[PDB]
Amino acid sequence: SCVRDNSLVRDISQMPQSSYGIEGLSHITVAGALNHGMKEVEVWLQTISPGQRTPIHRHSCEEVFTVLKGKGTLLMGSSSLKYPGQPQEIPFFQNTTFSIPVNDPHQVWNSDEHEDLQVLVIISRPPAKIFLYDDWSMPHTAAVLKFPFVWDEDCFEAAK
Amino acid sequence: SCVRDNSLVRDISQMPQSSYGIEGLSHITVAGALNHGMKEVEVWLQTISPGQRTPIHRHSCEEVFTVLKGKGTLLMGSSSLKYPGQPQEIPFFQNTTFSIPVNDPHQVWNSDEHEDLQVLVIISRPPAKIFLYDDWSMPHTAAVLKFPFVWDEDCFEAAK
Ligand SMILES: *[C@@H]1O[C@H](CO)[C@@H](O[C@@H]2O[C@H](CO)[C@@H](O[C@@H]3O[C@H](CO[C@H]4O[C@H](CO[C@H]5O[C@H](CO)[C@@H](O)[C@H](O)[C@@H]5O)[C@@H](O)[C@H](O[C@H]5O[C@H](CO)[C@@H](O)[C@H](O)[C@@H]5O)[C@@H]4O)[C@@H](O)[C@H](O)[C@@H]3O)[C@H](O)[C@H]2NC(C)=O)[C@H](O)[C@H]1NC(C)=O
Ligand SMILES: *[C@@H]1O[C@H](CO)[C@@H](O[C@@H]2O[C@H](CO)[C@@H](O[C@@H]3O[C@H](CO[C@H]4O[C@H](CO[C@H]5O[C@H](CO)[C@@H](O)[C@H](O)[C@@H]5O)[C@@H](O)[C@H](O[C@H]5O[C@H](CO)[C@@H](O)[C@H](O)[C@@H]5O)[C@@H]4O)[C@@H](O)[C@H](O)[C@@H]3O)[C@H](O)[C@H]2NC(C)=O)[C@H](O)[C@H]1NC(C)=O
Ligand SMILES: [Zn+2]
Ligand SMILES: [Zn+2]
Repeated sequence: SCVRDNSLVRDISQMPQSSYGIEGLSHITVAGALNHGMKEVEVWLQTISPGQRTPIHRHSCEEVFTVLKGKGTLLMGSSSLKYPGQPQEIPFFQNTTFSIPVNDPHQVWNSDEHEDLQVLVIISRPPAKIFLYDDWSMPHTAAVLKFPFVWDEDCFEAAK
Repeated sequence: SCVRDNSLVRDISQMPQSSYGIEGLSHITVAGALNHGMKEVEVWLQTISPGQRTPIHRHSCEEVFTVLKGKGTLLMGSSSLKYPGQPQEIPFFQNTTFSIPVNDPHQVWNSDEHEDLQVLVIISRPPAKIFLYDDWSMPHTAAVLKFPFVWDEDCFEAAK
């Protein structure tokens, strides 16, 4: 169900979390467009289980991650080639931050075997317009837009 | 000092931290316009000591707080009448979030007697253009622009 909250101060621990089908993910939309009426920034809290990954994707917005707990590897592909290509692998750890250049293909992986990875994520121009890649070899022109994204599907249908 | 860095993964524990002369404040720009090249979002990490208050201010941007540690009181006035008016005073605590509507005059007060309040603050349209009120009866047209704000001064001067 779509959970909307017009309240000013909200307890994040009482905002409903779900994997939405992404195995090993736990997502909460802390302050968003469809759930709370944001227009310029939207904030997520996500936990990713040991060894799990976000899909390979891009989005036309800025995106900033702040690592609250755990560690992992950020996989970055090319925006200059016609496809992402074999990715650069950049380790990250607790209390680091990283900004994804607008539109770059990337993937976040909990490469740690021992503990959960928890990140606060912020995007501009919400809600998110995510294009999914099946692999680093897939051309940018073939990536598929999945809008609404899984955590917006309920409110997007509800708004109709 | 102005510490520029566009490095993709950055360690928050090593970034410059200062009160910038604001008693009881501790500030780090985690991801910002002038320091790091952001264009649409900017993230601050701030610690506010017991009993301290931010100035009463407004800024024409969205702004979302997430409370990492501690508790406090949010004071909010209106942007539609000629002055802010007697403010709403809403308690907040660890793991809560609040978003300030565009241009609402507000104040964040660490009303706890003993613990530090630590918040992540996210803003749109950076850097911040903050207008300061001396009290809740000061008319909106009289509020004073302080730009650049103290944590942007050094990098603002260096980017001329
Ligand atoms: C502010 O409040 C925040 C909200 O409460 C809080 O953050 C929450 O903190 C809790 C406590 O640590 C976290 O809970 C932890 O979640 C992780 C990660 O979870 C997900 O992955 C698991 C593990 O998975 C794999 O193996 C299982 C076998 O069990 C398979 O099924 C699976 O396919 C994988 O191979 C998975 O089971 C989870 O799934 C279920 O749960 C989701 C949602 O809960 C449902 O949608 C789903 O259908 C089913 O119920 C899920 O995908 C887990 O690994 C830990 O053991 C523990 O549960 C929350 O994740 C975390 N929330 C977020 C959004 O981060 C903050 O910590 C708090 N902060 C402060 C400052 O106080
Ligand atoms: C990710 O990394 C982050 C960065 O390391 C980290 O966050 C930092 O965490 C540390 C450790 O907990 C915090 O340090 C604590 O800071 C508090 C608050 O400090 C400020 O207030 C004090 C107290 O002020 C009042 O009392 C004094 C008298 O003692 C009076 O003078 C004053 O007027 C008030 O009445 C004040 O002394 C502090 O000032 C000094 O320090 C600043 C630098 O911060 C100088 O600029 C200043 O000139 C002067 O030397 C300051 O105003 C302090 O009370 C604690 O004792 C301790 O120092 C950091 O604040 C915090 N940083 C931020 C930005 O939040 C994260 O926790 C880490 N996260 C993870 C997950 O690991
Ligand atoms: Zn992304
Ligand atoms: Zn503010």
